[PDB]
Amino acid sequence: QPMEEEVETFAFQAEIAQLMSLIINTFYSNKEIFLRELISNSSDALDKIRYESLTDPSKLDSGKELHINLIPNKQDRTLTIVDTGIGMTKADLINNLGTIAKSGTKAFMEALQAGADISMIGQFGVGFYSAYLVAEKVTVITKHNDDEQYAWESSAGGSFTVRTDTGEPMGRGTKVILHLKEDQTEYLEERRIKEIVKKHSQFIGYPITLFVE
Ligand SMILES: Oc1cc(O)c(-c2noc3ccc(NCCN4CCOCC4)cc23)cc1Cl
Repeated sequence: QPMEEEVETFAFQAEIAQLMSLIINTFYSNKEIFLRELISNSSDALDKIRYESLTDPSKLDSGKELHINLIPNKQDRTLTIVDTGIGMTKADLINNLGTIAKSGTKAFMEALQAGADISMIGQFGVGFYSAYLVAEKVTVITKHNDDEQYAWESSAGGSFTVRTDTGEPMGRGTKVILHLKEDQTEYLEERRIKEIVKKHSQFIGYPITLFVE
């Protein structure tokens, strides 16, 4: 006592910050697509660890099952999406969630200006930010082989934090925790989640399981 935790704060690239502002404040009526985008990202992460394991089977020693889990929680108002994909290193987190999306978010924002639909966000490689359609804050917990477990967090205030996660180890993969907006709690309902998964992610090549109490 006490334990000491160092936290690093980073600014988003200007265009990523602009897109996050647009997304978190839009009145877009087809917000359910956020789940499709996150599940698609998880599928890609699972494809990556599968690819590595083609050459080195020991890459799955940290977790043999390749799947996606959905966990709603009405008591803390969160929807969690967990995958056992490749996971991210600290640099992956800092770069892929705060800097590398600048180009894509710019191309997407120009597309929106030209009449494109928000549902096309995934084609620009920045679908992760669609989480802010329904969430006021997002927490990302990730674990990559040969690296420590990290926690990323942002409330779309122009910055994000990264720190070493002291919580329960994940083995390998990524956990996206959506802290839902007060008027978006419908996404915590078992029936609504099933409907959205069937409608937009039925053909995902990894098992998607919905955990309920
Ligand atoms: O929602 C997520 C779920 C994930 O598994 C990962 C993830 N785990 O390991 C990963 C390793 C690399 C990357 N790349 C970030 C850029 N995106 C573009 C769209 O396809 C997915 C990758 C993501 C993840 C990231 C997010 Cl944002």
